[PDB]
Amino acid sequence: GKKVLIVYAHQEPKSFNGSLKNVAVDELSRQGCTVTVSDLYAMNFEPRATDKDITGTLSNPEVFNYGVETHEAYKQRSLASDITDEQKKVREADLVIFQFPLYWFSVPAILKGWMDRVLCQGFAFDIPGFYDSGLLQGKLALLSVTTGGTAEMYTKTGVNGDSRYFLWPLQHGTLHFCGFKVLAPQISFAPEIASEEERKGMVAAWSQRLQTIWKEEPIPCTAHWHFG
Amino acid sequence: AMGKKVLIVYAHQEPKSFNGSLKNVAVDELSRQGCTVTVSDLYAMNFEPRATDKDITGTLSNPEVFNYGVETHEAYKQRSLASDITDEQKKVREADLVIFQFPLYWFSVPAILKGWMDRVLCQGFAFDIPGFYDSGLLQGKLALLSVTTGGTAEMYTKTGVNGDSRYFLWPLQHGTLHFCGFKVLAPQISFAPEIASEEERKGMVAAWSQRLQTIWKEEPIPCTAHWHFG
Ligand SMILES: Cc1cc2nc3c(=O)[nH]c(=O)nc-3n(C[C@H](O)[C@H](O)[C@H](O)COP(=O)(O)OP(=O)(O)OC[C@H]3O[C@@H](n4cnc5c(N)ncnc54)[C@H](O)[C@@H]3O)c2cc1C
Ligand SMILES: Cc1cc2nc3c(=O)[nH]c(=O)nc-3n(C[C@H](O)[C@H](O)[C@H](O)COP(=O)(O)OP(=O)(O)OC[C@H]3O[C@@H](n4cnc5c(N)ncnc54)[C@H](O)[C@@H]3O)c2cc1C
Ligand SMILES: Nc1c2ccccc2[nH+]c2ccccc12
Ligand SMILES: Nc1c2ccccc2[nH+]c2ccccc12
Ligand SMILES: [Zn+2]
Ligand SMILES: [Zn+2]
Repeated sequence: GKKVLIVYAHQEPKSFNGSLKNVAVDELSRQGCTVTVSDLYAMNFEPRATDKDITGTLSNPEVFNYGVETHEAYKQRSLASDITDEQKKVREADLVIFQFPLYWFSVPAILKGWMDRVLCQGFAFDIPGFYDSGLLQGKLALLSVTTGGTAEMYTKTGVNGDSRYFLWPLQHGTLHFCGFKVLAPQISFAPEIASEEERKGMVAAWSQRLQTIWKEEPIPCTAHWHFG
Repeated sequence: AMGKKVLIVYAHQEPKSFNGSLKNVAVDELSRQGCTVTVSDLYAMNFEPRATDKDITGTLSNPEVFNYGVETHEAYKQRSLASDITDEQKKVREADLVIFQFPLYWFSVPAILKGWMDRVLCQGFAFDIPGFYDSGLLQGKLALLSVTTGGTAEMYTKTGVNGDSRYFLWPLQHGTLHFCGFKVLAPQISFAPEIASEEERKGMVAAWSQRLQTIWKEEPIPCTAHWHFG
């Protein structure tokens, strides 16, 4: 009985991200997993980190510090319900898949806000309690990314540099920081110019991999797997 | 000559914050020099971070299947992007220097500002095909990240826990700013104001004030895959 959370950030159901998300739902479910989906755009998820994220009264009214206030709110069960809803989903998940098109070598703002607001201190990490000692230890995480740029453009000698440059902030900076074990990202390069067959090739590749997903080795997340 | 233009894209909730202070020092110094300074205070504007179909005000080209990149590109051409987007582009178009002032969130920009990049820097406006990197459409403009961090300077080196700072900079400076044709000036990184001594804080403010005095004469950094990981 494995739980899976797919955090999904595309505006369009009939999109290539959309298909990757659907396949993952279908395949994983077929194996007896419980798959929950956070369809950020459909939820019209709030990306701004504001004082409205605390329901209670503020630890300090005159000066607002988002980090400090959300920390306190987490422990005191005073965070806004949309945040706590996500946290619950994350908490129960054995695996968290992030499904998104690359925007500016990163996640779309709506998914960046989910990270900013959901992964708060006390919940995803603490001091001490980060990187290997992070609070979400024991959970698995996979980035499923699509790109406009082709694979060659994402090499050490392409116009974009190596892909591990855009993976760093998310995989090390964010996921490893919270204690996740990061599986190899799934990157579908340039589906928009790919052919019908290659697109299906790509969707098929994702489907296949998901079959044996729970047997995979977490990548060694360090400053040697991304720039060397 | 009185009046030459800076846009500060500001991403912090609190006026009395350290970021707030850095923003006011820039406004004050650049104004003292006789520059026009415009500030997009994103949180006060309640700026919309989400890339959605509400960003286009015409009839969609393909209503049955929404493609954000395609639709905004065409909207840009029809001059029918949302006014919030179009207002930001006006500010970018007129500026000679764009400063982004923000606290580091998850080795990157706060979502509200990520939304600004997503929505404001659309195809046809900031880049095209051809017309990116060296031929980016915002060529002839200066850009500067002014970032505050939770981590200490030592924490952001090769041997520190967060790795070299150049890794979190790469996506912003090369992937976004260079891609758009900006000339990128070296980042101002103010490390850990929250836990630094009152003395270290004032120096960080003074150091920023001082750099701004000759900011226009500064040489852009070499935007190279060797500038971040070599
Ligand atoms: C603001 C912004 C910033 C961006 N920044 C970057 C960047 O920094 N780097 C970069 O490389 N790119 C960037 N891009 C481009 C972006 O990443 C790609 O456009 C995106 O990943 C495409 O994914 P998609 O789901 O939208 O593809 P889609 O447009 O949905 O897919 C294209 C085609 O695949 C078809 N398809 C769907 N399902 C199947 C199926 N199962 N099998 C057969 N075909 C199928 C669709 O019908 C469609 O015709 C950016 C885009 C925007 C809008
Ligand atoms: C969701 C989230 C994610 C984060 N991710 C990261 C990350 O990936 N990496 C990382 O390193 N950090 C991270 N942080 C920490 C964050 O970057 C820092 O908290 C932030 O940069 C501090 O800047 P500030 O303006 O908010 O500080 P403030 O708390 O506003 O300032 C600290 C002190 O400076 C004082 N001050 C203001 N003006 C002056 C003045 N003119 N002269 C003297 N003192 C003054 C204030 O009074 C205050 O006491 C994250 C925080 C959050 C909430
Ligand atoms: N901002 C970008 C795009 C926006 C709309 C459509 C395609 C895009 N491709 C990109 C490729 C590399 C960097 C930025 C890109
Ligand atoms: N991911 C981080 C944070 C997330 C939420 C609140 C505060 C944070 N401080 C950090 C300081 C250093 C590195 C990562 C940090
Ligand atoms: Zn790591
Ligand atoms: Zn570059």
